[PDB]
Amino acid sequence: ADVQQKLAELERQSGGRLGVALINTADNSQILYRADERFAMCSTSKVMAAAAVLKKSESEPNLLNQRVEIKKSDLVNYNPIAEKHVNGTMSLAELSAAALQYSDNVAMNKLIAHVGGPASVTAFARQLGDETFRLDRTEPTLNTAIPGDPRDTTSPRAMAQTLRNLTLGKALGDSQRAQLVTWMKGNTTGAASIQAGLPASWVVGDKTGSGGYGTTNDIAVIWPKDRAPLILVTYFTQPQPKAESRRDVLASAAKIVTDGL
Ligand SMILES: *[B@-]1(O)O[C@@H](C#N)c2ccccc21
Ligand SMILES: [Cl-]
Ligand code: NA
Ligand code: NA
Repeated sequence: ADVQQKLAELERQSGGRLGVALINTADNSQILYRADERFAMCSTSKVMAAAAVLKKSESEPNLLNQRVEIKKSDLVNYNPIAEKHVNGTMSLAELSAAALQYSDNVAMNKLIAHVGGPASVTAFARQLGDETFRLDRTEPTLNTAIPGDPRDTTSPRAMAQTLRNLTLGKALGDSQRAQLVTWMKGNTTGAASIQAGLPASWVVGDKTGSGGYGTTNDIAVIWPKDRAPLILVTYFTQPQPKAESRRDVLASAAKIVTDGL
């Protein structure tokens, strides 16, 4: 309401297109802004790839220990962990951690490959009840974020509801859900995004995304002090192909929607 006016002003100031969905699990309420529009997920899609592997591991519990070769031919444009393991192997657990905690693009590609490709990550989403998410490309091209292009997009509403299912619901088994949350709480890449708009005492598990057109995203499960958890998706994209990242916009959106909680 007033929060709606504040998000609209933030969007206006920012010069881009802002998408927000907050779920407050205390009362099952939502704050939504462009929450049914599509946005390029960029690296926030790494959550869904890792979750698809975790789901597969429920019925193949040795899956996370399976070794995957890292070759020079696997390197792409952002390989902080994988580059250190070239000519060796990483387990699917290590690749999941690398994708979620360091945003490693080789790791993402290995997760995608294992489950069967981008369309298999999408099928996992569908099987959960998310009929909006679509993963269509591998790294690095899934981050082009061209205006009007539906590839590799979802909506804030759908991603918030799915993140809630994965982290606070029981889409995943007890061990797998705990593992996803632990991985997201150990993210090294999120302190300037949603977390920067929340009090220091609050605990956050998040995954950021960056891409073309200044696309700057974050999805988070939040444990506020002495309150039930929140789910927050903040997606942002800009009109210029070479626009700079705007993590401050995500921090501001997070501050706006959590004011009073
Ligand atoms: B994600 O959008 O893809 C990676 C690249 N390039 C990356 C690095 C750091 C944060 C988010 C992402
Ligand atoms: Cl504080
Ligand atoms: Na989604
Ligand atoms: Na964050």
